[PDB]
Amino acid sequence: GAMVMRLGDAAELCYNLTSSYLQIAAESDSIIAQTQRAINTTKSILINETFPKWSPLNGEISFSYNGGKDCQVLLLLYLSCLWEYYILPTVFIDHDDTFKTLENFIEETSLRYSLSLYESDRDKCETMAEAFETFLQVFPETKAIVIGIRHTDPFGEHLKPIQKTDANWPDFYRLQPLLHWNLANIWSFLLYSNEPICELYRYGFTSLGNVEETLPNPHLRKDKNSTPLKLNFEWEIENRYKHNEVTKAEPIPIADEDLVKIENLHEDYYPGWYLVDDKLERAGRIKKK
Ligand SMILES: Nc1ncnc2c1ncn2[C@@H]1O[C@H](COP(=O)(O)OP(=O)(O)OP(=O)(O)O)[C@@H](O)[C@H]1O
Repeated sequence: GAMVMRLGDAAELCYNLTSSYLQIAAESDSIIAQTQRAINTTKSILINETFPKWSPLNGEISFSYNGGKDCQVLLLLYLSCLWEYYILPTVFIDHDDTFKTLENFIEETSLRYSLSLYESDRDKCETMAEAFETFLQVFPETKAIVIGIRHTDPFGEHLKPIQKTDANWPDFYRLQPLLHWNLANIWSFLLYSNEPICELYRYGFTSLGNVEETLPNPHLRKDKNSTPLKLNFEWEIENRYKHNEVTKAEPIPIADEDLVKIENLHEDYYPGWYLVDDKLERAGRIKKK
């Protein structure tokens, strides 16, 4: 059971769930309404500003993919806009310290969505720019790369939806259609989509840095003596997009090695979607000097 979809079927599903999200009846001051607005801006950027300039079909555009929450939301919206526009080269820079659950997830979703995955060499000591230069050598026709970074992410401040790479990178246009999204919008859309998400989030992770530094978020630690946290995504979860027989998905449990690490904490956490404050998204970290 590999939950595999042909690319066209994956695109059509994504178009349907995104359209379905947009049809949710919500109050103007709600998280869902804000998310619908964010989706519209993202669609406009892709359909109106991106696709007419760079062809998503011939290899001009590659999709920067690392299996995280930003990546998956952008992938679902990108697939939606491909279907909308018409009716998948992907690049992951691998590291020696990536969570096994994330590695697994990247592989599983590459299968699920019929992606064409390129991975850099996790055993080569190199910068991201250097890894992308090698990637350019392999795919010299690449003009643009889709990146799901948000303004609230580190180094997210001075970015624009369409922006050339820095001087030390290979020469491409960065396509950054998710900049205006906030953490709450990411969770709301993801939970509603009923698509598989990296299961580390379910255990209290709000970011996925690396195996040595990242911990479940201390703000999400369960304690009899803390005010219990409220869930802002009850509707989305309870009314999540119902899939047909072709498109059915199931979560994939976390890697054995990661469950052992979580169990070793002897502490339980609310899932990551109990966090909606962007300022605390990377709070789950080992104390370093
Ligand atoms: N190692 C990588 N390989 C390919 N793309 C990457 C990589 N790291 C970041 N990116 C790109 O930058 C965007 C930001 O992802 P990042 O993982 O930095 O943010 P996030 O999803 O908010 O955090 P997390 O994954 O820790 O929960 C991603 O959507 C992806 O497009």
